[PDB]
This record gives sequence, structure tokens and C-alpha cells, in this order.
Amino acid sequence: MPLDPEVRNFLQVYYKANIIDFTKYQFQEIRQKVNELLAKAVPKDPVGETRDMKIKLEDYELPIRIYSPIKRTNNGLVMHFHGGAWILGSIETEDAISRILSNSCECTVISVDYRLAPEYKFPTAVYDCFNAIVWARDNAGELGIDKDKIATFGISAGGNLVAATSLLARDNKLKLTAQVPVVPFVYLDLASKSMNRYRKGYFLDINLPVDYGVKMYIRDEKDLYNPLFSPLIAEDLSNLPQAIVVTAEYDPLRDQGEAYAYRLMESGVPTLSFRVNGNVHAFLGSPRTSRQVTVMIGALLKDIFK
Amino acid sequence: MPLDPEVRNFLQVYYKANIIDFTKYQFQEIRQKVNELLAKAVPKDPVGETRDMKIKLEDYELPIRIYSPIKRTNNGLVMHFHGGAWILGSIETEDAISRILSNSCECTVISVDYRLAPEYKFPTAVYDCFNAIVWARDNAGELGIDKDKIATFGISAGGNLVAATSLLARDNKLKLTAQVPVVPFVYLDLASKSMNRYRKGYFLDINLPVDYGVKMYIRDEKDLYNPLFSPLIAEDLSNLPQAIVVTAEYDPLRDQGEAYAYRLMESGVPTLSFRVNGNVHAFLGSPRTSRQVTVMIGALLKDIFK
Amino acid sequence: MPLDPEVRNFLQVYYKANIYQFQEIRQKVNELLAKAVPKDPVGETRDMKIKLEDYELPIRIYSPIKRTNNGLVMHFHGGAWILGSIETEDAISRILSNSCECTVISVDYRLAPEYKFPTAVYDCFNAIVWARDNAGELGIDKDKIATFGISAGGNLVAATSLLARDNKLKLTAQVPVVPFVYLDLASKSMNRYRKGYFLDINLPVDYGVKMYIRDEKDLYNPLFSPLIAEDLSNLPQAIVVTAEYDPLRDQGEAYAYRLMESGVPTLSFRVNGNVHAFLGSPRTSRQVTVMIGALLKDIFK
Amino acid sequence: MPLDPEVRNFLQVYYKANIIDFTKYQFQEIRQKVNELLAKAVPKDPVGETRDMKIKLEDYELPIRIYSPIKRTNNGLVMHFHGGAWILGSIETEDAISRILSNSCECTVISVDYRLAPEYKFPTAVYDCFNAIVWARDNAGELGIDKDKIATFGISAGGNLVAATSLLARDNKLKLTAQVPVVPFVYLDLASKSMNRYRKGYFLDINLPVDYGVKMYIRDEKDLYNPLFSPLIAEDLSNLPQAIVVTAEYDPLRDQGEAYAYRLMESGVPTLSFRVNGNVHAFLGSPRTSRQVTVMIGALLKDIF
Repeated sequence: MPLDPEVRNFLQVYYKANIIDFTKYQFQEIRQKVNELLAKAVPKDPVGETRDMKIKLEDYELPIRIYSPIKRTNNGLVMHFHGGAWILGSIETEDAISRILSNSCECTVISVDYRLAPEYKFPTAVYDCFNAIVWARDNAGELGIDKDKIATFGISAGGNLVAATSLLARDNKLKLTAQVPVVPFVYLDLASKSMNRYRKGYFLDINLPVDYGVKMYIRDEKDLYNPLFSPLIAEDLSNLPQAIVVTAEYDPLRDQGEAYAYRLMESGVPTLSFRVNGNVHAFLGSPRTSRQVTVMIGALLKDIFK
Repeated sequence: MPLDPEVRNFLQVYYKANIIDFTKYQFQEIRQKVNELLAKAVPKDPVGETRDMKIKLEDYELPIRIYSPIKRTNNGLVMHFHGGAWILGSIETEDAISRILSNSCECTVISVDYRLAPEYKFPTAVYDCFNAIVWARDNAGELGIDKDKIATFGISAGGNLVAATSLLARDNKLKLTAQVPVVPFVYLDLASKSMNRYRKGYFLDINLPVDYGVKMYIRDEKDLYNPLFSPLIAEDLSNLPQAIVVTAEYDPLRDQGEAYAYRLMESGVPTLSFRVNGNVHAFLGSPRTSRQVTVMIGALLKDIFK
Repeated sequence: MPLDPEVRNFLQVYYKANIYQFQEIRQKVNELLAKAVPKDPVGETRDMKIKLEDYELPIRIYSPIKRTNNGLVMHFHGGAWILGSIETEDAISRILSNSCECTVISVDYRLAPEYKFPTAVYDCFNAIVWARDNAGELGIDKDKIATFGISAGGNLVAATSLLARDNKLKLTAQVPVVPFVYLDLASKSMNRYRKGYFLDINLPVDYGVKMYIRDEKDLYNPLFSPLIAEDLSNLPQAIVVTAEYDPLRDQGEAYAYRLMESGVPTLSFRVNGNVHAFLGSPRTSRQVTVMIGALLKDIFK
Repeated sequence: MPLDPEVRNFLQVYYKANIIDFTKYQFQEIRQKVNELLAKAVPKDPVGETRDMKIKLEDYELPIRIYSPIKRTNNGLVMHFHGGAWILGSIETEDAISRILSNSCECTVISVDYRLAPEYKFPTAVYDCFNAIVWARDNAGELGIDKDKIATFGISAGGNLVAATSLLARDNKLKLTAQVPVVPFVYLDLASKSMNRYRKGYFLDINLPVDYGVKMYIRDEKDLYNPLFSPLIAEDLSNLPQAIVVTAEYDPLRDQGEAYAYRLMESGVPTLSFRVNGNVHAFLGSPRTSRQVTVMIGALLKDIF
């Protein structure tokens, strides 16, 4: 297929490496081996400061990392939820993204280590991320941020959590200035062209009807039509924050993401939606593209934070 | 919207007519208004013979029409389930299709008047259609047909029933030689391009996330992931009859139908799948195309009944 | 990637096989194409030659097992204007004749690079003129002549229809299957499926084109690229067939759209899960030919 | 179709207006009618400074406008070629874009008034744009810009001129750091889906096989396969500058632009290529989107500079 040559070369090496197989490795070792892959993917830019800490929940201590930019020129805040199919990833795996995002936005970024499946099933991740937004708003003065300039950002499962959070934010009348789901999961899509054509041989390998990651995250089949799991099935998608939805051409989740963005437009929400061509899910195998997308998004957020 | 000029004209006249208007018509009146439009759509070709009767079921007497072709060259049988979104249509509305199909197949065709929503909800229609197939097989000798040469055919909601009945056929070890879902509904598709682009202004007008016609047919939201309602969601689609799946280019259901066909191919089932270009759902506004598709289908079945 | 499993397996084998001067490459490919579909029996087969001013053009006349109408189908084989013959598409002619239940005439038009454009187009057109002039001896109706062709054959169907219109020769129908109709560099199908799906094409101008055409000014000639024709109205009723994972898919569909917009009654369908000319799936190839025959039969009824 | 609601509304107003009607209006009137529509499409952001002048060519004096950003943080230069199907448009019609681009890039922007058809046929526009680039390079010290940091930018016919001038730049060993064709015309595309589906009713109305705008710009049919007119037909697309190609989903030119971008990737040119969804050609009817795209472009160029 017509991919970027660097991405094509990455795919050859990735499949030859044989990281994911339950014949040799246990689940925990697969989690770690993929995390090491993701964490080395983009180079780390320097920032102003980095501070690790834990938010105290009634049953858990939720780790976060606060990024301060090299140059801070606004009082906005970006909540960053990492991807990894609800079962892997962390603050470390998308640390390089947070740094570039912070510098481009010229504002504070807070990355969240939400609890993962199979240990903690849906809806734990959604509520962990939402409680972290509520914590940031409650500590707005301490962080030096404006309460009405809080945005959310997330890749893949992180993009799912951005969409799910926005629905909770609306239920609870918590205002968010913006939402940035990048290559999000928003629905159990079985019918689209992107899903059927690129569900195998483009890093993000998905089995149908219900893939491995979803089975591990959800409790049972009734969760499939839950809007916090599948925000696309929501009856109402109006009065949600201004959105920047980003998709990739050879990503199985491409069409559901573009559908979500159209649904927002139709519901009255001001939305930018663009598709990155010649790239696979999450822009893997192309650190140049991954950087450029993050910088573009930062420029737009910075403009909203003005 | 580069449609066939006859189709384009039909849509202009269809929308100006304003048939589906609940302010000035009751549901029963709209059902009849649409039924008259569908019945007059294709002209009736002459056949050998036509026999109306009723199958005796446990709770109902199920009307059927048996068609004998002008020239009967094999002992195949085609069960025909009409379309109409589970809520309208009949043997009369697709009588002209049955006649053309029978002459092209050169074999017997049996059309079924299954019970409709909202009077009878899912899964009544599916079981009425399946029990009609069982009756045909049991009375094979009387009908002069081979038990190994029974095929099923259906348009739209009819195409849904063809997919659903093949799952029951497999469950109950009822041998079918082929299945022909035309422009079928097989899934609650919210994410595909065809659904989002062509769900309004192309005859088949669909609201998201859950359309009016679905709400009338299903009992509750749990039925949305039921394989007999959404066969695309089935975990196993192997060992199903050889399939001829037909879609239309400007049909919101196009992508899910093509997805069904691909899943059959991957599951080992010999499958022909084609998309009819320049046409809307069910080839409406183009009786020529509707005829040609039926003739093609009959020639392929005839070749299977050889 | 999401192809019919039989086709997918064929592609794995095809590229591992690694299928020489040009004239010998022609013969190697022709032998492989001729064994591809098994031959159905027909009523009769007759070889003869049409006398043209500079050439004796070989044809084969097929009579069906059962003849039920006086229609005629002219069959022009594919092979990128540079290879192929009556023999390579003999099995298709037989199935087509039986399905149509009418006489089929296959043409051995002259090939490049020996004979460049527009020779092939004129060889096929003169074959149509011959059949129409000798209708009574053939026992066919002059008003029931259809054309049929796959790939480069599909190109020739489109091109001969333009000449048919220019010269006021009535054709009842035209059936370009997976045709070439334009130098398409911009479509999705072309850019996505031009390597790895049997029909491997280089951009901007492929090897097969370079051999067929005389110079670059032929690229906008309507007899080579019928899609660039100013007027596509008053052409015969069309059955255009394409394949989903074929680089020529979009141009063929475009041709069909242009006909519909020009007032020509058109059926256009795309065969899903298949590559150019339905290679790797003899079942599909047979079924498409059967479907086409049933439609032609209906037009001849 | 599932357009942005604001864009759908713009199309309703646009077709009710009936601007392009050769029964009622002469060509010059239509030119100025469309120029007014393009000029008022996006609001003008304030910049640091604006200067008009003329480059002195052999046979002509080429008007240009120099934009200085509110904040100037690098010594890059972006040459901006306007769109308008080779027959209309000006520095004025795309002035609002130049302003947003200059601010976002935080560098100098120069808009060029190249000569238009039918008065001057192909390849005049291509050479006017190329000579402007050469002038800017020669006067790099006067302008306070680095010779190694010259980029080109263009919309529609402007995008055509960006691709064409990059081929001339390669021929003449003139170095450009980047090229940014937005919704470019790069080929006589008759086969693609986008062309056949969206050539009527989405602002950019195109007739097939050869559109009005092409007939006016081109001398004869032989130019159709000229790489300076159709860069997609170029035998070689390697050693061209780093590219940012931008397309719109409901744009008849969408597929050819994406094809140009892929051809660049295959040829070893580092490229970013994205498609703006729910939008028509040039993001008309959505000034918010048009602004956001230009801001993103500027952020990327700034990062290169």
C-alpha cells in the first residue's frame, strides 16, 4: 500500500520482531515490551520543569506528571490521557508527546496514569480521568491556570477517554474549553471501509466482532452500547467542547473518528477534523509526522487560550 | 451525487410528494401509501402459474405465494422475503421481482408474508421466514423440488432476514444451497462513510444513533447486539450457504453489506459481492436496473441449480 | 489486502513464480492465460479470415450448444495491446456464447509493438463492419450486434463505439469489462493498487502504453482515451464491470458515470474482493461472464 | 452531504446569488464579482507592517506586497501565490490569508500579482512566480532573510504554481526549504472519485473533459501533458523541497492533490499531507476553518525555520 517509506520500513521490523505472542511471553511482559517500544518512539524535547505527584482518591492514589513549558505565555491547561487500548501505556510512554505539546501550547500540561484493564475494568479509566480534571479545576489557583481554559487531549484509547470525559463534563456542568481526540476509539465499528481494510498489517491489529482489548476493558456485552464506552452511540452530542479530531488514513479507526467529528458538527459544536495521509494509527514509524501533528494542535490550542 | 438521471428525477418527485408526514397521516395510512408506490415500481412479467395459500403455524396462518416459471428447467427453489424496514411491504409489493426471478432462475419461487412491526416485534419476522423454509423443505416432494436445492433471497429488511435465517438454518442443520441478500441491513452501523454521507436525501432517510424503523422492530436496546437482528456482530459466520451479496453505491447501508460479504469470504464461504453504481437503495427510480439485477441473480442461481 | 482467499493465495504464488526478449515474453504469458479457465463445450467452432486491404484478419465463430436468438457478440481479447489472442480468451468466448445463447465472434487484432495505435482499433472496427455486412450469411440480426472485451479489450470496446457513432453504425450494446479508458494518475484505485495486485503499473506512463502509442500526442486521442471524448452521448447501451482492487477501477466507473450523464442507459457494477480481470478466481470469472450473458440475452430477446 | 453547517449555508447563498452567468455579465464583471467574494471571505488580522512595490522584469513590472508580522522571530521568507483558476484573483483576494500566515510563521511574507489568462497564456504565470522567487533570493540581504529559508505557498491555481515553480527551481538549482500547495490543481483528472462526485454543487464547478479555466490558460492541447501545467505527469518528482500538501474532503481536486503528495513520498521527499474534512474547495463558507488551517501551516513552517 502507499504508505510513507519510513512507516513501511517500521512495519516490516515490527512484525519480524514478534513482540505480541502469548506462546512465549506472559501478559505483563507483553505490556512492558510494548511500553518500551512506545516510550522510545519520539525523542524528548526539554521543558521548563517536571513534577510527579499523586492525587488522593478514596480507594486509590492517582499518579500524575505536571509539565511546565520552556516559555509560558498563557494560563491554559491541557489534560493529557495516554493511549494503549485501555490495557497498557503510561505517562512515560507518551512523555515525549506531553513535552512537545506543552512547549507548542506554551502552557501547563498534566498527564494522568489512569487505572488499566484487565485489573480495573470499564468505567474505572473514565472516572479516573474525570476526577483528575476536577482535581485540576479545584487546584487552578495553585497551578496558576484559568478555570475556563481547561482542555483535554488524548491518543487512541486516550482519545476515547477525551470523548467520554466530555460527556461526563456536560452531565456535571463542568466547562472545558476544548477537546482533542487523536485517532480515537468511539464505537464498535464493524461496517466501515477503514476497519475492514486496515484491521491487519498496519500495527493496530483488530479481530472482529469484538477484539481482545475491548473484551479486557468491558465487563459484559451490555457495555458495548454504553455512551461512556462508545460515545458515538450517544443520543445527544451537542453542548460539548469545541473539538479538534485527528485521524490517520491507514488506521482501522479512521472512519469512526471522522464520523464522531461530523456528529459534533451536526450538533452545533465548532469542530476541525483532518485526516493525516500515508500514516497508520498514532503515526507510528514516523516520529516527524508525530511531532508535526502535536505542534499543529498546540498552535490551535494556544490560539484558543489567547 | 452523480446518479442515474432517471433515479435523480425520481428523488425530486418523491420528496415533493411528501409521503412520510406524521402530522397529516396516521401510521397505517403511510404504510399503505408506501406499499402502493413499491408495488407499481417494476412492471409485471408473465409467469407459468401463481398460487396463493397459507402455511399453518402454531400461532398463525402464514400467507405465501408460489410462482411457477414460464419455463421450468430445474428443481431448485428460491424463498423470497420482501423488504420494507420490518414495518411495511408484502408479497404484492415485490410481486414483480418474484416473477422476473422465477423466469430467470427457471425454477419455483415462494414469497412469504411474514408478520410485521410494530404489531409483532423482533424476532417474529425472522422465525416466520425460517418456518416457511422448513415447510418448503418438508413439502419438497409435493412441490417437486430438491431438498438440496433451496435458496433464499431478500431485499433491504428482506436481506436482513436472509442473513438471519441462514444463522438459524446452520444452528438447526437445515441445508441451504445459497443466500442472496440484496442491499441488506446487517448491523447498527454509525461509523461508515456510506451511512454518514447518504443517510438523508437518497430515499432511505435514517436518523442516528437509533432510527425510527429499528425502534419499532426491536423490543429494547439489548436486541441491538443480537445476531438475529445484526448478523454482522455474529462471532462465527462460517459454514453458511454460498452468498451473492448486492449493494448500491449511494445507499447508506452499502458499507455494512460489503462488510458482511467480506466476513463471509474470510470465514471460508464462497461469495460473490458486487456494488451497483449510480444507484440508491433498492434501485428505486430505475426499474431497468432493478430488472437487470434480478436477471443476473437468477442466472447465477440457475447455474448453481444446474 | 481484504481479498477473496483464493485470490490472495494466487498473488502469493504469482509473485514468487517471477513470470527474455519481448516476443518470447508474449508467448510465455499467452500460454499461462490460455490454461486459466477450463473450456466448456459449445455447438460448433469455425476459424476463418476477414479480408482487409492490407491484412487477412483471423476470427473464430462460436455457435452455442443451444441457440435461442439471432444476436451477435463481437469479442475483443485483452493483453495490454501487446499480447493475447483468440486462444487466450477462448474459454471466456465459450461460456459467453452458451450464456447469451447466440453466436460469438472472437477477433485476432494486430498487436503492438509491431503495429502501433490505432491499428488494433481499426482491426476490431472493420471486424464489426464485416459482421454487419455479412449478417444474413451468419444468420444474425443487424440491429442485434453487441461488443465485448476485457482490459485492453475493454478499451477497444469503448474506442470502437466512438467509431461506430462517427460512421452511423448501430450497435445494440457495449460491454467493457475492467477497461482502460484514460491515463489516470490521480485516482485512489490507481495509486493504491498499482503494485502488488497482479496488474503492476508504473507512473506516469506505463510500459504497455509506451509500446502501443506512437508518441505523446496520442495520450489525448479519444480512440486511445475515450474518457477524454468531448461527447459521450448516442453511444450504445453499456454494461461496465469493474473490480475493487484494480488500479483501473476508478476510470472505468468514471466512464460509466459519463455515459449515464450523457443520456446512455448504463449498468455499472463493481465486483468486490477481486483484482484486475478476476485473476485467482476462476469461479468469479465464470459468474461475471454468465451474468453478462444473461443481460445480453435479455436485450436480444 | 455531511458538510459543515456553515459551509452548507454558504453554498445555498452562493448559488442563489448567480454570480457566474455569461448571459447577463461580461467576463471582466464576473472576474471582479468573484474577486470581491474571495477578498471578503476571511477577516483581516492585524500585522506588523505592509509595503507595496514592483519587481522590474525584462518585459514587465511585477507588483508585490511585503507583509511584516506582529512578532518577527526568524528570517524565513514565504512567497505567496494566489489562487483563482489562472484567470482571476490577486494579492487583495488572498490578503487575509497572507496576514494570518505571516503572524503564524512569525516571518516575512511576499504576495505576488502574477499575470493572468486569457491576456497572458501558460506558461507566463509560472515564470512570473519563479522570477519573483529569484528576485527575493537576490535581495535576501535587503529583506533581512536567509537564502536557505525560502518557502512557497499557494491555494488552488496558486497550489499549481507552487508545484510548477518547484520543478523550475530544481532545473535551475534554486534551493527552496519548503513548498505548501493548498488544494492544488496538478493534473487533468477525469478518473477520480472526488472529481466525478463533487465537480458540481460545491462551489468549484468544473466541466469535463476540459474546463473553461484550463481552456483560457492553455495555448493548445499539447500543454495538457506539459509538467509545468500538470506536475503530476512529471517523470521525476524527487529532489523537490519538503512538502505540506493540504486537501479538502468535498473538493473535486481532492484526489489529485493527495496523489501528488503520495508521489512525493515515493520519490523520497519528506512530506506531510492532510485532508480537511467536512469542507469544500479552499475552505469557503468556513472562515474559522480557513484560519485554523493557515495557523497550522504557519506553525509547521516556523518549526522548519
